[PDB]
Amino acid sequence: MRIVPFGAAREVTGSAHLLLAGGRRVLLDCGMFQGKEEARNHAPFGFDPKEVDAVLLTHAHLDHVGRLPKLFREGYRGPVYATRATVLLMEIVLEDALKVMDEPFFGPEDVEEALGHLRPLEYGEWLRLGALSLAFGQAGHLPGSAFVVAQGEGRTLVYSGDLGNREKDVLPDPSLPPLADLVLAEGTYGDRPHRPYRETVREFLEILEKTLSQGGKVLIPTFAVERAQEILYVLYTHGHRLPRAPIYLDSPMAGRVLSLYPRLVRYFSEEVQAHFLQGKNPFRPAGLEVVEHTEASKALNRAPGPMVVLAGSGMLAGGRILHHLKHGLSDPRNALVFVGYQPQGGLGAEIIARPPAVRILGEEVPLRASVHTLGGFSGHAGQDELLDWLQGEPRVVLVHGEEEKLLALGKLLALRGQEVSLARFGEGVPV
Ligand SMILES: [Zn+2]
Ligand SMILES: [Zn+2]
Repeated sequence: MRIVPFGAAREVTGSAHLLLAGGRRVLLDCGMFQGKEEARNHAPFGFDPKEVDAVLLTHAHLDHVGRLPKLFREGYRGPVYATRATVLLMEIVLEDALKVMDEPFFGPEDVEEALGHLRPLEYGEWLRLGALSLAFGQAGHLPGSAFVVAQGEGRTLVYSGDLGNREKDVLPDPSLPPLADLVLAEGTYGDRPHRPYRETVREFLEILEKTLSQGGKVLIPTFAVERAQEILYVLYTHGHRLPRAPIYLDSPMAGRVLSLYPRLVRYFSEEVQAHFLQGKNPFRPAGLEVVEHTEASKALNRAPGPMVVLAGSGMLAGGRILHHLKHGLSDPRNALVFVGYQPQGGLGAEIIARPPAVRILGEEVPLRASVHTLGGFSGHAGQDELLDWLQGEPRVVLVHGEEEKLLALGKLLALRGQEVSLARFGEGVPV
């Protein structure tokens, strides 16, 4: 048995790993490269799509499913297994990617082909392919997210997919993995733990109370698949102590994802499921408003507070959020709250450095609004959580993280007596 990394090697996007065992070839994830690596989506996979026997998707994020249409475009016509939640979320994710994408590397017929081959596989259900047995484990990273357990030829491999941050409340705690001969694992935050969730939420509420009370606007850059909804969950469960104010989910996609949530109740934490059992949707705080078009979105730029505004892009690469910032950062009564990681060198990092001004949409904008970075809202396991999840596993191969961060985690693993390496693109690892 062997596993070949075809993405996320010393980087966080492009996840796709080819499992070769028992005359079978199983692709684990098929994600697109994003940001600076975007162009790579137009390059070859590095393997023959037509020779793949099956595909398993750990979750619906674009960096895990974004190249699937390309796989079918290149001839693949086999099944694609994923939890029902992932299957449903995927359709929204792929259709959106198809419409907003700059230089397309796949067309509508490819998306249609990909969606038509999806087959539901839930946690603990075993897939039998040749002499290979595969099953999903609870990853607690997104509704329907999982890690993969593959057993065959007397060997056991575990692919972590992305692991969640157990301190949070919306998703179930990730399950521990079985003892394995090899574990292919993400190390996104291999260098450090996150700030505790509880205190992060208290701080979040204090920022909203002060800002809304003084008539200002709380601006929140956010991604649309689960982070935006988690903030809505916090607002629903704790809004009672906040001043009355409209909450604008200024993201059609986040709106579409939210409408799907009631159908995905069984995929959330027990706490969330208990709320739904009481009859009310915990993801819809009072005053919620989903903003569908540009006209109303722009209007928010000049409308006075108090108001809470959630918008993408989550890492400020573009989107409605940029217009909100352009018009909101110069007012000291406003507050900018980051609830998701901002990579070095991006606009977010630039703002976090707190310079006197920042250039947005071709204009120098004075930075007067307060700025807060709440890393405790991270949806990835922190270094401490990563170490706990990997405890007792003899061999680990790291992927999905910046080299320096994987190295930091790897150092600790080796010191703990666990064999560890940083996966190299296209280089097979024996299990
Ligand atoms: Zn990922
Ligand atoms: Zn993810």
